[PDB]
Amino acid sequence: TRIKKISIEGNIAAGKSTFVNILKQLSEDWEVVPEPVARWSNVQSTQDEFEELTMSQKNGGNVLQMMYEKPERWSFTFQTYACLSRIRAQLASLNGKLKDAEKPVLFFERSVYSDRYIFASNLYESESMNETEWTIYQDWHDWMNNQFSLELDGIIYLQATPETCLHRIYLRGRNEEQGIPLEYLEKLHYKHESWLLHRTLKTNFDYLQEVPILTLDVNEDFKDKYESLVEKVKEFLSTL
Amino acid sequence: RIKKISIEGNIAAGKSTFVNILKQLSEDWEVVPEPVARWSNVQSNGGNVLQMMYEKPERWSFTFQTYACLSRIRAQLASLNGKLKDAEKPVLFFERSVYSDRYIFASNLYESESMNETEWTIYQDWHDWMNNQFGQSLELDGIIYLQATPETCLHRIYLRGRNEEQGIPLEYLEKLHYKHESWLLHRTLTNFDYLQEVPILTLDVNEDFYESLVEKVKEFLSTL
Ligand SMILES: Nc1ncnc2c1ncn2[C@@H]1O[C@H](COP(=O)(O)OP(=O)(O)O)[C@@H](O)[C@H]1O
Ligand SMILES: Nc1ncnc2c1ncn2[C@@H]1O[C@H](COP(=O)(O)OP(=O)(O)O)[C@@H](O)[C@H]1O
Ligand SMILES: Nc1ccn([C@H]2C[C@H](O)[C@@H](CO)O2)c(=O)n1
Ligand SMILES: Nc1ccn([C@H]2C[C@H](O)[C@@H](CO)O2)c(=O)n1
Repeated sequence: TRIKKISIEGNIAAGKSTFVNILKQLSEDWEVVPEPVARWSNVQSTQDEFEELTMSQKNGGNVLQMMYEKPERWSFTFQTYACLSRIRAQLASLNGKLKDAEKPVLFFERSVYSDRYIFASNLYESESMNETEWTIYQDWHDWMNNQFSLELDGIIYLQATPETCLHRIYLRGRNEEQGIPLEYLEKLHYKHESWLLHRTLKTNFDYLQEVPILTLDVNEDFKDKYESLVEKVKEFLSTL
Repeated sequence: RIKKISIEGNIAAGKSTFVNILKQLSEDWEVVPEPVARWSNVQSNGGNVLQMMYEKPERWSFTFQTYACLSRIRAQLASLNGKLKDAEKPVLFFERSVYSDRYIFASNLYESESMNETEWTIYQDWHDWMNNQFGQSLELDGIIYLQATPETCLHRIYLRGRNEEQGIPLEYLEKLHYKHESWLLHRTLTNFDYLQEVPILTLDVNEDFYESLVEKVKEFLSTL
């Protein structure tokens, strides 16, 4: 497509949703694909066209919480569903949004690359996924990718300390995340740094080595840096 | 333009045997085996996820079922992509389909509580999506149902000698048989509404191996 695809990346509660959903109003050609975290805390599949007329769409289980409560049991299930639901959402907005925009930009809250190379990879490294699960996951992810359009034109990395992220998890108050310890955020932090700052992390996706990356420090209170962040963003986009 | 035909039936009914015979009747006829080897040796020597599922179905059934279907979709798409399409009347025989994966096997595991509600819902959502994207391409023109009794199937499991399967009880095979009968014989069993229209040839394969069965296929296909 003519739509530029830009992923917003960063640790848990770095402020990606906040930033990008405020950022996107600056232009009517700018849209966001949220991460489907609602679909994870309330697991639902489609109703039959007649049954939905008389039966409600009930609340399902919370696979996000199942993963946090027992990662060695539920990591693989969670990570597969996370990626699937993301791909669904990103593909539909690609094929559906920003038609007849002049300079259309679609910002993705996280990417299939961070699902694999940050979150899933970290679970494998922590023995929360075994060899078989990790092989199946990567096999499936490779296949999904070679099938599917989503190639990124750029990455905006929102960098915050593990401590900042831990505080913001508390501020946000998602119930399933309230037992996350500092060490877990630290491990995710180092993965992001390797991928997006030091660029030493190797992926199956050659183009990524070349994709332009904008790194923005988001540790400060929202007002204190937003103007410079916005100006850095428009400057970056002008380069793509 | 490739006609797509799925061969269905219970564990060790004789589907791989039958389709491998069929294949030889024409250069225009190809087969997509169930990727069983890929499940026995997980790779991109790996784990045996078929074995893990049979040994600990409450732990591994969702993982197994997801990979089973993923690997089938992959193999089936691959075969349409190259294997014939320069043939007079090309036919592709699938050893099982995404519909048996979901509505027979995964469904039976949910029923027996080897998957919980969350796993079953994730599985169905994944399958719905994965199909809306492809499926149209993998849509069946006909089904051949190989019907054999659960006892015949249990005997043939023993004859074939797959280690992971040797402990399967008759009762599990009875459950699978009832789902197949419901789907393909009684037609009481899906949210793929085109399937209600797909012709089904039922073949009784309970007897030791068959001439006539193969001819019945050659002619059933001329009606598609
Ligand atoms: N710069 C900031 N200053 C103060 N709070 C922030 C800032 N960025 C995000 N927040 C807050 O931190 C929490 C997590 O932000 P959120 O956008 O939900 O993170 P993410 O989408 O990266 O997980 C929210 O409660 C939000 O109000
Ligand atoms: N009609 C038959 N008579 C005797 N043995 C059969 C017959 N059909 C299959 N077999 C044997 O039974 C076993 C199961 O057959 P196979 O084709 O592997 O089953 P499937 O592909 O349905 O699981 C094999 O060892 C095969 O040689
Ligand atoms: N592949 C992903 C994506 C997200 N998350 C988690 C981190 C947050 O708790 C929540 C939403 O980003 O889901 C995860 O564990 N794995
Ligand atoms: N969706 C599927 C497909 C196949 N099988 C099993 C039954 C046999 O034991 C083996 C190969 O057919 O895999 C399964 O449990 N579920």
